[PDB]
Amino acid sequence: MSGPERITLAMTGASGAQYGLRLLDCLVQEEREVHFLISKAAQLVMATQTDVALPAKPQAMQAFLTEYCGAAAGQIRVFGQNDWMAPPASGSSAPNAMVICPCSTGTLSAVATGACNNLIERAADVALKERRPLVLVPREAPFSSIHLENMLKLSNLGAVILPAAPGFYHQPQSVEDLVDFVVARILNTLGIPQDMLPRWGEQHLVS
Amino acid sequence: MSGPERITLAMTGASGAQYGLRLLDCLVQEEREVHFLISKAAQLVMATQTDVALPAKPQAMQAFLTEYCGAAAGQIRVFGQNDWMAPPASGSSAPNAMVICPCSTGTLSAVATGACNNLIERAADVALKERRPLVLVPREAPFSSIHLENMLKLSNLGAVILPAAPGFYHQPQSVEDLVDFVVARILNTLGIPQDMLPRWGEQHLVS
Amino acid sequence: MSGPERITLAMTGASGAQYGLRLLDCLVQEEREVHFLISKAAQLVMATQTDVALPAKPQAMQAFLTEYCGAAAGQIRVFGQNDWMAPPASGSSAPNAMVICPCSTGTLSAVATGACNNLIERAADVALKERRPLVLVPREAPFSSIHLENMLKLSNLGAVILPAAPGFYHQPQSVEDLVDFVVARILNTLGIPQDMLPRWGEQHLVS
Amino acid sequence: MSGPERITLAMTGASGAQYGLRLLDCLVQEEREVHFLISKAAQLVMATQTDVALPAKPQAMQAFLTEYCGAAAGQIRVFGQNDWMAPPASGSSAPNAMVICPCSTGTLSAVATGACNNLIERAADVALKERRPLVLVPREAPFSSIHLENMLKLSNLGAVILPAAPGFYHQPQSVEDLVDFVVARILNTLGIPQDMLPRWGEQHLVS
Amino acid sequence: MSGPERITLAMTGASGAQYGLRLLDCLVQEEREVHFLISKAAQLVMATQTDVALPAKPQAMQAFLTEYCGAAAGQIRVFGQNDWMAPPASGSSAPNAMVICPCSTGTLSAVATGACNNLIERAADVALKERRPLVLVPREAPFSSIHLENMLKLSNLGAVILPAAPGFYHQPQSVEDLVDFVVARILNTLGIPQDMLPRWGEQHLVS
Amino acid sequence: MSGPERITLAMTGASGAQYGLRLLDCLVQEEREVHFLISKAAQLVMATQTDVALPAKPQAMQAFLTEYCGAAAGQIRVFGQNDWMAPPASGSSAPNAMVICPCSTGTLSAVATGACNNLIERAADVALKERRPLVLVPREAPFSSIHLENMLKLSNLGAVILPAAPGFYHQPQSVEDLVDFVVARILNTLGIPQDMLPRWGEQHLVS
Amino acid sequence: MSGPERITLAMTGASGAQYGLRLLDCLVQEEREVHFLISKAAQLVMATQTDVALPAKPQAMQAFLTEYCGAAAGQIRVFGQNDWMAPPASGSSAPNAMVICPCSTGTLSAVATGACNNLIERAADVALKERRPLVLVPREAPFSSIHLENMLKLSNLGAVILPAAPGFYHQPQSVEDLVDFVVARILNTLGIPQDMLPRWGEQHLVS
Amino acid sequence: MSGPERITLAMTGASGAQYGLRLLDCLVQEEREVHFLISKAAQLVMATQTDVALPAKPQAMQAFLTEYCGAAAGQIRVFGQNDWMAPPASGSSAPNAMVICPCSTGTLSAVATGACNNLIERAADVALKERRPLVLVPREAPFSSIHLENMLKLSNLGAVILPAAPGFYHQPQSVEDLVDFVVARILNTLGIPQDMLPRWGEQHLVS
Ligand SMILES: CC(C)=CCN1c2cc(C)c(C)cc2N(C[C@H](O)[C@H](O)[C@H](O)COP(=O)(O)O)c2[nH]c(=O)[nH]c(=O)c21
Ligand SMILES: CC(C)=CCN1c2cc(C)c(C)cc2N(C[C@H](O)[C@H](O)[C@H](O)COP(=O)(O)O)c2[nH]c(=O)[nH]c(=O)c21
Ligand SMILES: CC(C)=CCN1c2cc(C)c(C)cc2N(C[C@H](O)[C@H](O)[C@H](O)COP(=O)(O)O)c2[nH]c(=O)[nH]c(=O)c21
Ligand SMILES: CC(C)=CCN1c2cc(C)c(C)cc2N(C[C@H](O)[C@H](O)[C@H](O)COP(=O)(O)O)c2[nH]c(=O)[nH]c(=O)c21
Ligand SMILES: CC(C)=CCN1c2cc(C)c(C)cc2N(C[C@H](O)[C@H](O)[C@H](O)COP(=O)(O)O)c2[nH]c(=O)[nH]c(=O)c21
Ligand SMILES: CC(C)=CCN1c2cc(C)c(C)cc2N(C[C@H](O)[C@H](O)[C@H](O)COP(=O)(O)O)c2[nH]c(=O)[nH]c(=O)c21
Ligand SMILES: CC(C)=CCN1c2cc(C)c(C)cc2N(C[C@H](O)[C@H](O)[C@H](O)COP(=O)(O)O)c2[nH]c(=O)[nH]c(=O)c21
Ligand SMILES: CC(C)=CCN1c2cc(C)c(C)cc2N(C[C@H](O)[C@H](O)[C@H](O)COP(=O)(O)O)c2[nH]c(=O)[nH]c(=O)c21
Ligand SMILES: [K+]
Ligand SMILES: [K+]
Ligand SMILES: [K+]
Ligand SMILES: [K+]
Ligand SMILES: [K+]
Ligand SMILES: [K+]
Ligand SMILES: [K+]
Ligand SMILES: [K+]
Repeated sequence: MSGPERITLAMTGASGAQYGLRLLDCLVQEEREVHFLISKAAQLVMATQTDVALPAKPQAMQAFLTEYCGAAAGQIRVFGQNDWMAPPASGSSAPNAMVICPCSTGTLSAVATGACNNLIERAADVALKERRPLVLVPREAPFSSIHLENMLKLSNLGAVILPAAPGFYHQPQSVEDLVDFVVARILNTLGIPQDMLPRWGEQHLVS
Repeated sequence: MSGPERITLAMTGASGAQYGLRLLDCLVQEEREVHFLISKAAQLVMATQTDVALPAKPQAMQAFLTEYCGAAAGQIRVFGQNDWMAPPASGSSAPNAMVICPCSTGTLSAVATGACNNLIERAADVALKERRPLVLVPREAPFSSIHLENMLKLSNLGAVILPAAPGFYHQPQSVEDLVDFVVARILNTLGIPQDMLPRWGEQHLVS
Repeated sequence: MSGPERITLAMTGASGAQYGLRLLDCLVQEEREVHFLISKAAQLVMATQTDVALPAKPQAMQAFLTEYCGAAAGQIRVFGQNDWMAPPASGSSAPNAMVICPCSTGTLSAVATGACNNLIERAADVALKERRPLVLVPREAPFSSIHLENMLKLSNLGAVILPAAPGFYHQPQSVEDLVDFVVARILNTLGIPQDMLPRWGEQHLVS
Repeated sequence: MSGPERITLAMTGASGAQYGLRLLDCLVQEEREVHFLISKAAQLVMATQTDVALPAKPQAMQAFLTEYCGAAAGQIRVFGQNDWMAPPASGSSAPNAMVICPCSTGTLSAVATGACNNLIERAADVALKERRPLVLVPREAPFSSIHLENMLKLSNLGAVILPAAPGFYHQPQSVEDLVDFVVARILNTLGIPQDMLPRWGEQHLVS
Repeated sequence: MSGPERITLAMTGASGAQYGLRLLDCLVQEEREVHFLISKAAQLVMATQTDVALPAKPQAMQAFLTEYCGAAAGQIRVFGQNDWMAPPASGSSAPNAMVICPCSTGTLSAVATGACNNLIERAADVALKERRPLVLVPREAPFSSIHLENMLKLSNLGAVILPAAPGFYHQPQSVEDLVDFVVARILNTLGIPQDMLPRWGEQHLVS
Repeated sequence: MSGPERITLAMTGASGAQYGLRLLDCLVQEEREVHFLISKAAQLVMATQTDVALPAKPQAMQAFLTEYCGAAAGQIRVFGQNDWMAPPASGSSAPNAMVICPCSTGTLSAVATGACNNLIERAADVALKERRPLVLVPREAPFSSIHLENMLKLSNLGAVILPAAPGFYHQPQSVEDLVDFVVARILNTLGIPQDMLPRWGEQHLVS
Repeated sequence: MSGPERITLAMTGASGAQYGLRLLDCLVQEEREVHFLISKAAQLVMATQTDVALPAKPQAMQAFLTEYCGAAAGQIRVFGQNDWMAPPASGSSAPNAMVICPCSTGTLSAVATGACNNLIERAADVALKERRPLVLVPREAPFSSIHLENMLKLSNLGAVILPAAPGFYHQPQSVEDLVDFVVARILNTLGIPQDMLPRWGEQHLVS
Repeated sequence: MSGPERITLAMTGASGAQYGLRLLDCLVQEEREVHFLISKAAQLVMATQTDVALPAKPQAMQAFLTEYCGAAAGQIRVFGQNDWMAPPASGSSAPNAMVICPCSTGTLSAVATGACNNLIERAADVALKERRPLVLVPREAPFSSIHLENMLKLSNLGAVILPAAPGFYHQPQSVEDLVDFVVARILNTLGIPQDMLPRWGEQHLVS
């Protein structure tokens, strides 16, 4: 299989829960193991901007998402915000790629500064120290210079800053086509197969 | 009237022509005067990703857009890429706000470095030196550190970096609702009235 | 009216609650709408260093302050520390000026880094990204280089760093005259009329 | 009226007294109130490079300039170099815009470093801390890296660096036409009406 | 005795002469030797904002202050602004701590840049090169980025930036209680005993 | 002969063609060899702001300028914008000094960044790498921080930033006297004799 | 003749007047023209640390030094601290090399920041902008980081920082031999012949 | 006793061996314990520029210096350049102050970069990490920007950069008086009593 076997998928409190849920579903379809984390503010976002009724507590959540995505048993793990027992808290864990989708400006700040307030922030601190893939998907506008400085510091280290800024080059017709464009770019960054967005110019031999 | 009387609207070669066209229409409806500029690459984008058949030459373009938006006569000016006779080339021009929507990574580079290759880039060079409003709407993903450094330099000067990264908090149902979200944010940045996106929490008195 | 119609007034845990309360009263007298936020540590400060018995919960607080200042109904809103439903959480809100008076070194840190831990910090993150007025009133001594770096970053962006450092040039006779000096400077920064501190030299024509 | 009601006009010891005198006259014609300051070295410049015999002491100066410009009584104030009683010494003064025209390299240095040696330098220190308009008009060549660093620091804060570098695009025929070009640019920066330099391209609708 | 035997106390032209005079009195009561310097602008401040009629010339000043504080003979020295014969001009002097209370923004600038215009500025230049204690007590608001950069540079070297920003945690009832709070903090920084401000929490054993 | 035997004189699209033409004439009178380059935008400037009808193509241009200045045969070479065969394209060329007079903000940008878009920009890239004299004569106002950063980078390398900012100390009576002042400063920078501007103070022995 | 024909020699208030006087004598013996400037504090140094009774006023000074060095008539000019009529005030002056020997930390500060307080500081500002030789001879110990930063900025521009730090490699036997070592190094920096310090290793062919 | 009980005195290959030998003698007279290190190049300097015939090997050296200074038995230790067994190699050693007198530009480089090539360089690396006093006495002229950057980095950390730049304010009559001035400044930096240089102004009470 190309790309990582295990992804840590963290959802934080930016207005684009759609992207995290779509990504989780694609990752499940590509038979990857997902370690799923969600912040308190992301729960509010999902409750108010989606028609997904996500249970509050990690075990009920894990059962709900497993059902929602058609996952295999144990394919989606769910860890709470202070569960230091969980793999992402230590670099001695098995190698994961980590994606924060969507990434609030507060989580972006914490990763840039090393705050490690909760398991999402510590998981990203660990990704960085271990040189493991770390992809952040901010959704904010405008971006202030505070935001941009935090993104630049992290980009210069090797994190991938992938804004929820979908393109219009594959004839999008729906909200879902725009969500899929961003998800397709994430999966391309991770090295995981996807067929939602064609390979640009793959047919073009000359001119 | 609140906000600027004249907007310089430049469209460059990023994959989000939809946003520039929607903005142009809203600006026309709010009875503003638009000085409209478009790059060669933006013409290709519009030809391949929209169903707008925009004429090539400035006078035919001006007539086409005037018809497309229901504008008044002389309300939309069109200037070509080397028309140094046009108002945006000099700071002795009447005060405009400038928006580059969408803003390619190449145009973002040129504005950050002061390249002044064409009238769009010189117009933004002039906005900056005159302390006039300058809003850039990039659409790219990932953003590299090259992109982020150019955005940060310009943000620190006072330009507004407003990524085409629409939010999901007003129940979007279509591609057009996502385009309108970004346009609404642009108009809010400019200080121009809009009714596509409500004022968050305007009704909420306590809790 | 000169100056802003709505002020977001945040009180945080520095030893100068007197200044926030006096400002709130002046803003009420100038018929402005105040969106009032207070941190947990600021509640402790007010309980221990003032003779104001402020209720804990936002609705009781709102009623208490309305009475304390002689405000009109709905003139003072109160929002809790995780009330993301409130206007200051989103840049799509109506335009406010924001003042953090007093501004603890922890809140100053969070604004400088973009931490967005609570509604005060996110409100200031939003002020910055929207280019809306942001005034911070620190009260600490010494200022360490950590403090000074955070103040400088924010000043360079455009925030106003206004230390609770009153002057002695208008013959102060009481603690209240010193509190009013600082409040008068805040209101001058905001562009709001005040008659506590004369205009220096307004009578002086020559020498 | 558009633009500021009161301008602090400081003249310092660069070789372009012509520009300060012309500006003072235009400001008087536009019915603004001018708080006029001049350095010791600027007095030497004016005595040696102009045919204006300016009296030395502030009251005689004030009478002379009032006559020279046809000003109204009290329209031009004159303050000496250590007159800390004067409005520009304190940010509690009424809001002025400040222009240093011409701005010597020594005054540029002092403003950049915060030296506050005299009332001109303190007035600019106050403009900066209050976020009031500050325009510097250097006249030097070459500009060394010392000069350029001081200009850049101040530009990045928000001061306007407007070199006495007139353009040739409005058919200048005399020394006075070149002086007026620079003055027209200053007044445009301040937002004050002027009819010496047309609005570039105002007639041009297309091409 | 704890703390330094000799303090160089410089008063400069910020609006807080009260703090310098109170400090001088406390230092006298703690039987320290004070080398007292005052700027021209500080003399104006003291004449206009206090009821202390300080003589102009150093010997008459020295006699006046000796009387004002109840000092012993030779306990207070006074040196003029160009008295390079005085101890603070050379690092070969006996070890002093230096406090600039209050510290104008101009003196802060000069110390940060090394200007050495007068004996106060050279005395602080010498403190720094000798690694002797240097405490600056600014009183200004807002602080601009010029001010903040100068404070940060000096803080990073090891100077103590102690703003005249008194706290409200010891139940202040008068102007004098606020002045004493700042003075108490200065003396704590210097390591000199004081009983105006208790040791916070000294009684608190647990919770 | 003092100063360089060959000057590369590049004219770019800033509003001060007068200075480049006057310099070219003085260089011809001092029997130097000039390698003359002009940009497309500079041709527009010269056509609209002067009464010089300069032919478009390099050979006709060369004949025209030779006649205009009274030059000797082969004394003025003209090279087109993509003529990489010309000496300034390679550092293996004979040693020239280079002057860009006037220097647009776009050419200033390109030299600062190393863009090498055309022969002028590559010629300056080569001057820098070879440590050959490079003088830039910008004419713009205001100078933005973009402009100032590009000027500072180049000044710090060793380029001379000489703004078209003439002085008034030699009693100028006409537009030509102001043009000559700037040209005289250029020639002084190059080390080439000139008698338009006296040596300041050459007669003054004491006081 | 090798090296410059005219030297501007400025003496400022550091404890090494011996070096400036010795240099002045050597420059006179090498038949150079010296434009001699001295600060107020340097006069105090020379009065207290040497047996040279230097007259106060420029004309009497000029006569005294001419006699002291055996100079030719007009070979030494003397200019006062505000004599802007003198050649060093303008870059349009004839080309000089400038040496500040000794260079106080205050003069070093002023040159680094561009303060231009007096003719010495402006003369060095002009040397820098004209790319003329500028040699500073500090005498201080320790050097603080303020001193070192100012020296580094100026060194990076191209000034020569030549500390009064004589070496012991030519068998010094007296105070004068140490003074001559430093003077010999200055003259070597300037390119002026000297026979006080041999050329190291000039005889050594191998090993 | 005031000041440190043990000094690590390192001599490196700059031309001022006189200062290290004089310091060693003064330290011996003040009954301190000296851990003495010398580089290979410093041995050459001492052999060629002094009349001290220092033995090559550490034990013979130790006996020679003990005799030369009249030291007590065990008062001077000598350690070779690779003697990692010696106290200065480890921060677990007893607390020393370290002086590198004279400090070559190569040793200054190594300390600034952390090279730790030999025991002198490691000893200074250890002083820094332990926050123990570190004084460097360079003797070079000019100082290049390489030298100045290394000095500034180390000064900013807390090392004392004390150039062998003696002053002339105590009437020096011989080479030895200049050597003693520098040594006196070193001892003052260390806090060790000395009577070679009086306390400046200690007698001066007023003026
Ligand atoms: C407010 C409105 C209507 C839009 C903003 N949107 C958002 C929606 C909702 C419905 C909530 C609730 C919160 C936001 N925020 C703010 C954000 O969650 C917080 O700053 C928060 O402290 C983040 O903590 P975490 O990093 O998730 O631990 C937030 N943050 C952000 O970076 N991007 C967003 O789109 C939005
Ligand atoms: C390629 C494809 C399929 C997607 C990228 N998209 C884009 C679409 C199309 C259909 C074209 C043609 C070009 C782009 N580009 C590249 C871009 O236009 C260029 O770098 C170009 O030189 C820009 O010049 P201007 O600044 O407009 O003068 C570009 N640039 C960018 O910043 N964002 C984009 O979305 C896209
Ligand atoms: C301790 C004493 C006696 C004085 C300090 N004073 C203060 C008084 C009291 C009585 C309390 C309780 C707390 C402080 N603090 C510390 C401060 O509140 C905290 O660091 C805190 O986490 C701030 O969080 P917020 O930003 O308000 O969310 C604090 N912070 C600060 O910046 N300035 C202060 O004056 C004081
Ligand atoms: C010398 C000659 C012939 C030309 C330079 N010109 C000038 C002319 C005259 C005729 C005088 C007298 C002085 C100058 N200066 C220098 C300048 O005034 C000073 O450095 C001075 O200390 C400035 O203090 P201020 O900032 O005014 O308080 C100066 N400074 C500057 O920045 N630009 C100039 O054009 C000139
Ligand atoms: C103006 C008014 C009403 C308030 C400002 N206040 C002040 C009061 C008075 C009554 C005087 C006269 C001067 C000030 N200043 C300005 C200041 O003294 C100067 O910039 C000055 O050149 C300082 O030089 P020194 O550093 O003392 O040598 C000054 N500077 C500053 O840093 N803080 C202040 O509070 C005030
Ligand atoms: C617009 C008007 C009325 C005034 C500005 N003036 C100017 C006049 C004219 C009449 C033209 C046509 C162009 C300018 N420009 C802009 C400039 O030429 C361009 O940015 C351009 O791309 C430069 O490319 P080059 O570096 O020459 O290759 C330009 N650029 C600049 O740096 N300074 C100027 O004075 C002016
Ligand atoms: C104090 C004593 C005993 C030694 C210090 N020495 C010196 C001696 C004398 C006998 C005087 C009087 C002054 C000094 N100074 C200080 C210095 O002159 C000043 O800071 C001053 O303002 C300099 O202004 P200028 O740059 O000359 O315009 C000064 N400055 C400096 O950089 N190096 C020195 O050696 C000394
Ligand atoms: C050459 C001559 C005649 C004068 C220079 N003087 C010196 C004298 C002698 C007589 C010798 C032999 C060497 C120097 N040096 C160079 C220096 O010792 C070296 O760069 C060397 O590698 C230093 O290594 P260490 O740091 O001691 O381990 C050196 N280095 C330096 O920083 N200052 C000096 O004064 C001198
Ligand atoms: K959480
Ligand atoms: K184009
Ligand atoms: K809280
Ligand atoms: K003055
Ligand atoms: K003074
Ligand atoms: K071209
Ligand atoms: K002087
Ligand atoms: K060695």
